[PDB]
Amino acid sequence: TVTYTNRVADARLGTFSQLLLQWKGSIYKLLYSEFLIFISLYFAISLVYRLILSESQRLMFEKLALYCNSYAELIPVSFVLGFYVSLVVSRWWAQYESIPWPDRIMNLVSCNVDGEDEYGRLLRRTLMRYSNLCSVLILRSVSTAVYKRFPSMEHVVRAGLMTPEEHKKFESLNSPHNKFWIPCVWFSNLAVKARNEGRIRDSVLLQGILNELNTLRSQCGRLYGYDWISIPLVYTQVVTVAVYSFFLACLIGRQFLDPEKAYPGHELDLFVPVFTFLQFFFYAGFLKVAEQLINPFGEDDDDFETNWLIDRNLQVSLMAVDEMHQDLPILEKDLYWN
Amino acid sequence: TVTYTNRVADARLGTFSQLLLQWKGSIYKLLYSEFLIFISLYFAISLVYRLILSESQRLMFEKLALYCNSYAELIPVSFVLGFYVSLVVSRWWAQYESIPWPDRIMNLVSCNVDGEDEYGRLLRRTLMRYSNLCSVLILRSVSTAVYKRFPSMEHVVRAGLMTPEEHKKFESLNSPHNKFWIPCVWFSNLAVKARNEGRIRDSVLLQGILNELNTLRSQCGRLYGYDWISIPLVYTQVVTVAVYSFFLACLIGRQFLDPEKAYPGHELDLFVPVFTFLQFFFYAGFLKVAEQLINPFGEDDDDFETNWLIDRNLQVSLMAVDEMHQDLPILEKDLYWN
Amino acid sequence: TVTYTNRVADARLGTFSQLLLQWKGSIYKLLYSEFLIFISLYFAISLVYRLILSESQRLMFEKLALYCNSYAELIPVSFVLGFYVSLVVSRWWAQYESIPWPDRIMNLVSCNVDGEDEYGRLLRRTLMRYSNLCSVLILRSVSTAVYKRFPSMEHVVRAGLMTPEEHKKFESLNSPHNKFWIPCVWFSNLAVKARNEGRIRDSVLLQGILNELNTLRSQCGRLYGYDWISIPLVYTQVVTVAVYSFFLACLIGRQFLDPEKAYPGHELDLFVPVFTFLQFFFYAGFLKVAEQLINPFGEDDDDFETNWLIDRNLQVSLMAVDEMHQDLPILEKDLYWN
Amino acid sequence: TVTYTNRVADARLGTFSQLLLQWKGSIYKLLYSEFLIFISLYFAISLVYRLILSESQRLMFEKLALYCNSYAELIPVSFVLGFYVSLVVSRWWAQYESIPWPDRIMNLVSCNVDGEDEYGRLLRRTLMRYSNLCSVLILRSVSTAVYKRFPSMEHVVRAGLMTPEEHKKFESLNSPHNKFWIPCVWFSNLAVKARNEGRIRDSVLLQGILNELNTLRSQCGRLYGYDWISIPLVYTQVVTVAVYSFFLACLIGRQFLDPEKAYPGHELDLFVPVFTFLQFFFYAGFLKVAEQLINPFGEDDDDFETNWLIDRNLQVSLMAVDEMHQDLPILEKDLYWN
Amino acid sequence: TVTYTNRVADARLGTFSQLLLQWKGSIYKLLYSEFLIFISLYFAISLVYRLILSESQRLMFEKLALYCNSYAELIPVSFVLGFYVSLVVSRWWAQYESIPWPDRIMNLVSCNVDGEDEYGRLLRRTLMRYSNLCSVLILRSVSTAVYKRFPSMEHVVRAGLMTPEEHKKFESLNSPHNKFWIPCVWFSNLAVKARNEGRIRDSVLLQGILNELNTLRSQCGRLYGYDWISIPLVYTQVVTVAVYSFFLACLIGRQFLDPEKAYPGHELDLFVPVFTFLQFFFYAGFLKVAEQLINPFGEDDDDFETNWLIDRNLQVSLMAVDEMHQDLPILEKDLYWN
Ligand SMILES: [Ca+2]
Ligand SMILES: [Ca+2]
Ligand SMILES: [Ca+2]
Ligand SMILES: [Ca+2]
Ligand SMILES: [Ca+2]
Repeated sequence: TVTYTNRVADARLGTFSQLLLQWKGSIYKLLYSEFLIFISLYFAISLVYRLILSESQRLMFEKLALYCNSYAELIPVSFVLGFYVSLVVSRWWAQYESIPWPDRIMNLVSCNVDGEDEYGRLLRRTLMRYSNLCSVLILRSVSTAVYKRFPSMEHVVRAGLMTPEEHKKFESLNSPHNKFWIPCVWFSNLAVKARNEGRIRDSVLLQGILNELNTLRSQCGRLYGYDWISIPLVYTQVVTVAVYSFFLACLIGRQFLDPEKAYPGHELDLFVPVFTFLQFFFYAGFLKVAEQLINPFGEDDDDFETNWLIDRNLQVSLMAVDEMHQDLPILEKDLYWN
Repeated sequence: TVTYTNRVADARLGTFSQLLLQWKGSIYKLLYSEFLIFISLYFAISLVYRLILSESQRLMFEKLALYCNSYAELIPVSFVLGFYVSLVVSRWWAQYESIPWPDRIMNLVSCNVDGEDEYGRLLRRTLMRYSNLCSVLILRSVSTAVYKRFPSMEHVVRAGLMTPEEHKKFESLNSPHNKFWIPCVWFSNLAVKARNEGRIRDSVLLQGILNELNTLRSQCGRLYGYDWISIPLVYTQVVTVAVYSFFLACLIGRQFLDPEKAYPGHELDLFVPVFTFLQFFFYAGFLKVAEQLINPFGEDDDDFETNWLIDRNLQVSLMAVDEMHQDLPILEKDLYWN
Repeated sequence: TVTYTNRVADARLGTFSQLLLQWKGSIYKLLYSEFLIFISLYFAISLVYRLILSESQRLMFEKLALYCNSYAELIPVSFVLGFYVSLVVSRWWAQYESIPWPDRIMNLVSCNVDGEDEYGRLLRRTLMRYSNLCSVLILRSVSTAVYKRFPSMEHVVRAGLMTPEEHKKFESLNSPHNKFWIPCVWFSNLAVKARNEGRIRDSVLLQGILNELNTLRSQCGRLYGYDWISIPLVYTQVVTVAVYSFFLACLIGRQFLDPEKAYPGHELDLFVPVFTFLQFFFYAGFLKVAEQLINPFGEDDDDFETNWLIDRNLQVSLMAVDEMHQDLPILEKDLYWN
Repeated sequence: TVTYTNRVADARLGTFSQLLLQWKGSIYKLLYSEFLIFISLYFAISLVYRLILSESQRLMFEKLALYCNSYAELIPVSFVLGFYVSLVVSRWWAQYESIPWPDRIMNLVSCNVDGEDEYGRLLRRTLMRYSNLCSVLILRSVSTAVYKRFPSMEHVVRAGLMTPEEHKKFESLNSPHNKFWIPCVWFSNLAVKARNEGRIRDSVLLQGILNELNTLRSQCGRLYGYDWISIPLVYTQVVTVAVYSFFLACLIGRQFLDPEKAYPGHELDLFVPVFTFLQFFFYAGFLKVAEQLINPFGEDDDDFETNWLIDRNLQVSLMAVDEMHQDLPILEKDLYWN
Repeated sequence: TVTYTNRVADARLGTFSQLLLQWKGSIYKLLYSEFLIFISLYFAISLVYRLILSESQRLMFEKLALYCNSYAELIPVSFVLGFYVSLVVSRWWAQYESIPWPDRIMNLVSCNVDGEDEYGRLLRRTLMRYSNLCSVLILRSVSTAVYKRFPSMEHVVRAGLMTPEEHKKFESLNSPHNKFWIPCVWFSNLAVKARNEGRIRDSVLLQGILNELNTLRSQCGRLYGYDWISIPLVYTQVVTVAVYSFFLACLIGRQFLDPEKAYPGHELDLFVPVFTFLQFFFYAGFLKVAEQLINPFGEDDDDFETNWLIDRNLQVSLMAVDEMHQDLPILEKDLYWN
């Protein structure tokens, strides 16, 4: 993502005017190919009308340019595109909230799984590695940025997310479906094995760990839902005809006609339609935003930084359950005491 | 469903343009019958006006075509259809989230119901088979795709979802209503029977299993609500008059009139109304999407794959509580240790 | 309600066209009285203009018909009605979800309240009868269909929902307010009395029963909120002026004027305004839907079937805690065993 | 509030027509002062134009009346007011749901805090009086109807909500902020003192009481949020200019001009603009609803009855924990037994 | 924020009219710089047209002023700005609800962590200081008003939020990411250390404290999400072109043209466009509100008072766990006893 929240904290004059000079994650990078096609297709039809057509054939073009100008308003562009951008944005923030974070499990494994010896130290690191693995295996199913980092399961073993003894157990489990649910079952069987050896004290503390596992399992199930149940293809096909047929009609209808013929409306020749090129900037602008946010786990400039977030969650989890288990600072009287 | 999320991860040029060449789950398959009726009804009236009507009778058609062109805008098509598509889409994603998943019960039965012998192995499989049966019995009430797979309760016994001793107990329970709540009561009575025999250790662990049963019972109750409390029939009848009466008026009003009579607006004859056939493509396009998504448990190309999801949930549940009970991989020091 | 979900599972041709031939719960039953008043008021003014007014007085009517046609568009009908139908529909589904269901309490009372003797059998039936009574007493406050079934509290005793010893205790409790909260306090005092006699085993199992009581108490509190805090009367009065003053102006403005006077727009006489009668069908159509759904607990054809649902909840509750307490089917090896 | 839900249960003919004859809580009471100013300002300008201006000065008024009629449509009244009424209504129902109800705490204190002697009777009444006091102290901060009933804290002691020994402890606690959180801390310290004396049996039953305290603490925190974080003043100032500048332009632009001058549009003189006075009825109608619902805790006719609800919650709470502690009706076989 | 909720409790006449005379947090302070640029750019073009252009060059300006007046309506200002203000407002209230409050942890630490001696007094103050520190460290990442108060971590030690022994432990923990999660791990390790020393009685009471820690950890994670995942920059760049290009066209198109040339529409010269300056007041008015609310943690007049709220939460937390631990008022019979 491109974060600019620190720049728009106040509102003085050029609050948004300094943001339209930025290239990365901008409207100017998204529309740059579709704009130059629309400019070149416009100026081709303009130069053919002004140089190539004969006098008996220019008048045939003038009748089509007035027909296509009057009846292109029958294409309900704002109705069709306005409904579609509401679907993409409603699903956009709902998929950020479905990204699992280890920090609620991390608080409970760091304190309730006892032991400063090398076995309880191994037992807390394996729990938080199973919680991170249950999240990597769903992100490499829903994100093309995570999948290009981990193309095969051998790449997951090389990153330290999975030991080689766990890869043999992960392949011997024969299932034709997606196996992202495997480490979330290894977690709950290891947390019960930890209790039966005396590492977790009570069953109220065990069930509190198992409740945060199922919360993270529900987070992974939502990411599986938004990847599998797409926006309906019948909606995507309607909105790409509504935008493209509207500006296909604007290549004919928005031509500057001959002022000597004195048509109503076409009384001035300027050679560049500024208000048509602006109207392409907004109608095809919102279509290109919807193309970007329909899958926010790709490799756009403003998609979600999921390769970053895997690196954060692995380092923070194994820091809080290993280096921060009973390492507390000394209890001290603060500034306000009596 | 037709999933295309992997194809629209980035936004380069033809992000949505490559999706309008696909036939399965498309707008071209839905509108194919209504479009050819509207084309043929249009060209019939056009050829009757141009070949059959006399000169004193064409002028009567010209007056009706101008009346029906001016006052067909009194039909509030975008207001009526825009409200209706908001209802169908708001209920659409809310019914996907009501589909029950076994995976939260599956995590707790796989670890808390003890025993590696043949009785505790039988006890965990029967719990997860009652959770899957409490979901099949509501899906064959709300889905016509599941009902055509399981037309009678004898088909459920042949699929292994119900033993023949449970079908006798399911028929002896005399109730005139829907019996989808029966296996969710058998679950809670078997989980308490499991605790009283020592298989479940504490009552905190029993109540954690019973809380995930009632969460899955609330999921089945939402699917019962959306099937029984439909979108009101008075809304469905208004929107199918608003779309059909609008394009019934466009069979007369959008005719190409005689250019020799020099009417305002009808100065060009093209024999094919491109902007009327496009306007049918969007207004009757959104009506056909709403016809598809009003019951997303049918047999459309973009309805929910519920026969697939029953086969997934049965195989994954009986895998995690039978083959994955205490089968953990060996605890190993990972890549980051010291 | 009128359920048609089984008929619109697929979308072939006449998916919604077969639904506009149905009378029960239709737009044709709601608008039948307001339409015939609007037709008869229109044709009265039309026949008075064509037969009764003199030539010097018809020209006074022609000036008012052109004034009322041009400036009736100042009435913001779609803005006022479009906001109001959003309020009625947003509250409509939120009141279905507030209807309490016994099935989460029913799962926990059927398993955790022990005893096969006649006292534990009496103790489970009294708990589930207090949960159903705490729901009947709020439905007969919010529904006129339940109130006409149970006009007095003596009718509740005759239906078996309340024993005569409980009616004496229900009247001796002196409170000037609504007493729907009485059986939800009798539930929690009987569940603690059940634990202190050894019928409920632990306090974790007691608190799980008491948590589902307070969830059902929160359901009854939402039904009390939507009945008491109505849609504001100032909104209901504005929308019934916006629809009725608009079509009061259409009785004058949509008259067919004299074609011999050659007014702009009134060049054709057809004696029946098809696009005005259609415009009454949608603007007064959505007003009549909002009149139906503003209280979905009445006796309309598409209001909620609450007398049915009380009969379901009483039979299902006393079936699962009496006939299904420890009556489990025999544990059997299923089809997939080895 | 003005409740009319019992009157609109069905939809026959005059479902909403009988509601426009009611004065209390109506649009006719809200707009009565702004309407008579707008009528009198209109008829003053009309009588000055028809009686006072000279013939060379009436023509200057005719040019301004045509300028102000054409360009008053540049004021986006429906866009500005339609966004603002969505904010007021979205916050309106969310503040009713934030009003705390004692009935979930009331169910648990009435059963789990043991003792029929005068000390356990005193202990249950003090808990439910602290829960009601933690709600009165936030309602007299957010409601002007509760504050005029309890202007000082001495008025709270006179109503029985606070004993005089608790007022000394409430003043000795020195805090410069709002002290609505004080009785919610006294509750949790008294519930633990009740457990340490043996009145509450287990810690699972103690934590269930403390969880419903924090739910009621979260309800009071939401009422503190909506009172402190208002709708932004920049929104309130824009919408009161958009409505008032629009009808300031309608005092000039909607005048009936001279028919002898034959302006386009002003061909009929009627002396009363019915469609301008109706347009004031809806645009300034929705502004006056938003003025009423922006603080629903005031003293309007359709604000929330919070003085009523305090009197209900105090009587119902002290009834269920004192007169209904172990007072159960006799267990009896119901109508359906064998 | 600017609170005016106490002033709009009722709705009499000048309910909103008395609020448009206020300067702080007003539309007049936000638009004051952009308005004077738009006025001065308008009157410069007006005085150049009336004094500097020649007669053959004024007619060239008249043709551009009619072109830019007719086709500036192609810029979809209400569609582009209306979608953007819905995003800013939807995120606005969702970030107020993400601000963490200590009061649910404060209720449970004040009662369940035993001890009146100087060690249990030190133990409760350190828990509530870790909960407040876990909130300050995320607010100084998301707010520029908190960051200017605490620029470095040495400023946090000087305010009493962190003892100097905790700053050494906070720096020795080597992490390249944001460290707001550190005190929320110190909390859970100190609450378990408190239980193992006998200060917290049971594990049900420990897990209740740890559940409110993870609720406050989820609040801090939402504030991290809204700061990091901004509104997409491609949306911010489109709306600042849609507003600025529209009123760049209104500097030419809304000029008062020559009345002697008798153009359609430009028949009156008034030298001040009142309805253009009003149209700038609303379209650029809503843009400046969106500039203010896109980061509500800055230093605007109507941003969130977060430096105030830190001072409240620190004083209230250390008051309820130190001065209010077992300091209860005397149990007294209230006004309603027999
Ligand atoms: Ca993307
Ligand atoms: Ca379907
Ligand atoms: Ca009704
Ligand atoms: Ca008010
Ligand atoms: Ca700001």
